[PDB]
Amino acid sequence: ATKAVAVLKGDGPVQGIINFEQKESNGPVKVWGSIKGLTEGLHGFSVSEEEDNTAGCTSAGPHFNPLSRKHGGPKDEERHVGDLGNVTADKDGVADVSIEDSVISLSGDHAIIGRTLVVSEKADDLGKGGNEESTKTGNAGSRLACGVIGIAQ
Ligand code: NA
Ligand code: NA
Ligand SMILES: [Zn+2]
Ligand SMILES: [Zn+2]
Ligand SMILES: [Zn+2]
Ligand SMILES: [Zn+2]
Repeated sequence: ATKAVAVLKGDGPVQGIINFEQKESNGPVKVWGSIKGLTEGLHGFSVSEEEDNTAGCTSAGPHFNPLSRKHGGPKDEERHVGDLGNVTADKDGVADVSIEDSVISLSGDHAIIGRTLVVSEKADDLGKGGNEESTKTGNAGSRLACGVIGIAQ
């Protein structure tokens, strides 16, 4: 199996450690971990295309979209590879991530390793909003924390 870790950091209090695992090179990817420092409620969770400046949040933003699709929720047929929906933070600001995804991969031509994991200020509207921007980013507001998806050491 192949594994990765992203350490999420930003300018504010949001931080977390997110794990990835994929048993077969074309198998589902499991994603898990906790993010703290969030406001209670839904927060957009995505893989950005950025693979150069993956440290800050400044250069991230455009979702990883190697197949030139429109933005959607993770279970939509039409979605970016980087569209991982929302995570939910509880009352004391902790969101637990538990995702199984069929579109991301840690191997091959479009591997998410090296790309930037991002947690955002607001809910991802899953591409169901009333403007073109919904179909690009889901209108999830500012990026609160991000980090490179690195191969596990
Ligand atoms: Na960072
Ligand atoms: Na964009
Ligand atoms: Zn490049
Ligand atoms: Zn770049
Ligand atoms: Zn390609
Ligand atoms: Zn997207």
